Amino acid sequence: VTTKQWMSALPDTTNLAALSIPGTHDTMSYNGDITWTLTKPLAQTQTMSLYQQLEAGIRYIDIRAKDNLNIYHGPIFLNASLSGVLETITQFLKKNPKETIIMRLKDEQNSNDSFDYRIQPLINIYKDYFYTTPRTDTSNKIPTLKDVRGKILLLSENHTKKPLVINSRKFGMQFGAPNQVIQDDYNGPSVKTKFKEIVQTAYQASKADNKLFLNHISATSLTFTPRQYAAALNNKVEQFVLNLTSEKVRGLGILIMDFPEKQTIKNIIKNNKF
Repeated sequence: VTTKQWMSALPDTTNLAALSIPGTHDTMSYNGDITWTLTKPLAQTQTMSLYQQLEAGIRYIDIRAKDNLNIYHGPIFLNASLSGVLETITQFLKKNPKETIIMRLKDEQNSNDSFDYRIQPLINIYKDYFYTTPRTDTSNKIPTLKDVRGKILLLSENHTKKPLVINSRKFGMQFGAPNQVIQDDYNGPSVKTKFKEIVQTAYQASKADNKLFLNHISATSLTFTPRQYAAALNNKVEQFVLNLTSEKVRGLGILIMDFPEKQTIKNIIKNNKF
């Protein structure tokens, strides 16, 4: 099947936690302002544009923004706006209505509750593309593909530390909620150690089916750039996934990468049973 519509070929009854999903770390860092070009080797995490990543099979995106509604990487403007991102995601879901996108939306300047209010008018404009549940519901249960067809599963991360609530609807869930298991050891780990943590988290994900596993392949170091880590790790992780597929082991969770290759993305998708 085509990477452009791989999820459409899956059963409506399949739970989101029972899948192996390819994702990108700092999705929008493939372009930026003059500061981005000057610090490029340290700041860059992708080569494909948002739209190219979606067509390549990426179903998990990591979007960082500030209350001015622009996309950032710390003090670095990424030449993109949240409205631009939402229109792109929405156009993709309109063209391929059976796919679902998991989106981490982070407040790049955690210190205010103004971000929460600012993004509301924008999200509300595209509410028909967001998986939503009643405000009076704390079940935080992971949905099946039936409930998220052609929709965005939002994972909010901000100062409030609570899910985005607009009116009487709760848009998605909170990033870091009890139903999620996160491996994000980015602070200069050795390749050997980082690989162990990736493998261990993938192993645990395969055994669980009621939790979302966000497994970060990405990392940074003063002496090692995101590009260098990815060149060492993506292939190792790709071979590991290929082996587990032979062993009939599925549902490895969300594998979040920097500079993923078309090949690697396809092999992670192939881990799911069609």
